[PDB]
Amino acid sequence: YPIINFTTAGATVQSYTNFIRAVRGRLTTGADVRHEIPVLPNRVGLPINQRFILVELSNHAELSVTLALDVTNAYVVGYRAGNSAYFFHPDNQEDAEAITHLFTDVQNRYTFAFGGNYDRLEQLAGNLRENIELGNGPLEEAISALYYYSTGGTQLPTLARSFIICIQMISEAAHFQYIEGEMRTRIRYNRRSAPDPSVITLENSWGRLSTAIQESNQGAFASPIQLQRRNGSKFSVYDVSILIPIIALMVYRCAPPP
Amino acid sequence: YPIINFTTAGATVQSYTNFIRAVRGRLTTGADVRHEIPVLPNRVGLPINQRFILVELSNHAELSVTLALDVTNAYVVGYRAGNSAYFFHPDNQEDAEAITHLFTDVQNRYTFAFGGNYDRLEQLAGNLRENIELGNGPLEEAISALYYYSTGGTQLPTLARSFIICIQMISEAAHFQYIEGEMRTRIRYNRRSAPDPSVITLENSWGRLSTAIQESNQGAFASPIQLQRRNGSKFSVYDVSILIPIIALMVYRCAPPP
Ligand SMILES: Nc1ncnc2c1ncn2[C@@H]1O[C@H](COP(=O)(O)O)[C@@H](O)[C@H]1O
Ligand SMILES: Nc1ncnc2c1ncn2[C@@H]1O[C@H](COP(=O)(O)O)[C@@H](O)[C@H]1O
Repeated sequence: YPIINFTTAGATVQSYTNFIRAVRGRLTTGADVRHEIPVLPNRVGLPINQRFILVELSNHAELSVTLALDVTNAYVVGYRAGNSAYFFHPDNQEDAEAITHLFTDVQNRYTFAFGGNYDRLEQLAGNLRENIELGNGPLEEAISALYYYSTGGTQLPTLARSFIICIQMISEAAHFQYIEGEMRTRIRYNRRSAPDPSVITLENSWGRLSTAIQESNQGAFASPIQLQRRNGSKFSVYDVSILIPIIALMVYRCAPPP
Repeated sequence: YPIINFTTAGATVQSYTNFIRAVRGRLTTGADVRHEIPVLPNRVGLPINQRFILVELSNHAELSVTLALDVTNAYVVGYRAGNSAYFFHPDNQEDAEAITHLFTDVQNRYTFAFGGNYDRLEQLAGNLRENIELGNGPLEEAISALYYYSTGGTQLPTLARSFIICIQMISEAAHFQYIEGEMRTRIRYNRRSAPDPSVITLENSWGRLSTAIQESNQGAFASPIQLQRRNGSKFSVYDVSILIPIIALMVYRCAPPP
């Protein structure tokens, strides 16, 4: 499958930016763009051979892990750390069968009982996104936790917390130029801070925003979506135009109108 | 005032296109653009010295006339043909006073009792836009009619009909890239044909389209505007996005939101 490499060791805003441009470039075919926003491939009819891309992450401690991203939604589906592969609970037969094509060469393959969505992951992590730190240092740490899961070195709460950081720093930054900007600021000043309300509200409404845009009357939404600003003030979106510098990829919801 | 020259003698699609790009360039300051469409200057606070531009038209018969265009709406306000100037009925004191600054050097100045809007002009012309021919040949003819008005050569129905052709080939083509395209086709094939429904419906709703766009919720219209296709099928516009390749200039209706 395509593999993209990124190391947290000595990451700068440009090597991180290059990494996220490369992931978006693998996720998209260029075939489907609606109101200037690329739509991800539709899962019905996609061949297994084009279903996943892999992301190989390395850290300052010279440890690596490879995450498998699903190309229809850019979400992390499972991962490899040396001799073992772990996959989240497939929530349908089609996906149960698809993940058998990943990391076939690994000896021990495990499937967790829990899925990879945020709520399960926050329950298991014993903590919410609002309290978990994101930045180059948290991702550095996450690479190690994930890698030492193999050998009893990581307990399930640190595993879940490391999954939340990976998914927001890779999958969500690819879904949104806005969240990628948020991560670049953290790297520029080498800060680590929990996500503010605008980040979490964007992440929660990615699927609904994709549908509202694709079902729109020429860009006009039938019902408005309320998002939040950094300080928590709510605001309504009525049109795709203001989301164009904010969302970078949409999940396929319907075919483009005539 | 700025003056732009155009001759119907040997007009091609590029000399006509150059002429309409020059008129739009004089009408607009570049200061106010909303959803990629330029807004014309607001009449409250505009100095008289920047209120009009002049368009000097010549034809194959080596006759000229100069029309005065109002810069707040690109409409024809009056005209000069040699020793005489004629102005439409000013419909307010502010405009009565403004037109005194035009063609001051002419000996005979007249103000018609009728205004220049389409209905009055169709009544006087004894004919509707749907039946009047537009093209390089009708504009050629209009230049002569307008010029011979001075000397009893043109009767008021031909005067009104010549005003309808000038206003659609200059003011409306500047208001709309669409109507300018319509006129370029006529010149390319040297055809003359009356305007179809999409043209007349655009002309009739220029003012309402300007307000709907400037009062929009981020591009989304509160109420849709029904326009017509060439064959007369009605269709609704819900968003400014589809009007962007169609309208080139908007009349000022309100100040741009924060
Ligand atoms: N495999 C996954 N990895 C990370 N986040 C996910 C995954 N699947 C879903 N999500 C996100 O978690 C939340 C709930 O997911 P879901 O239960 O499929 O709607 C939504 O914000 C999803 O975008
Ligand atoms: N001076 C003018 N010359 C040509 N058309 C005009 C002029 N003033 C208004 N119109 C158009 O004629 C119609 C009626 O004008 P009004 O009576 O001002 O709304 C509308 O389509 C206007 O855009």
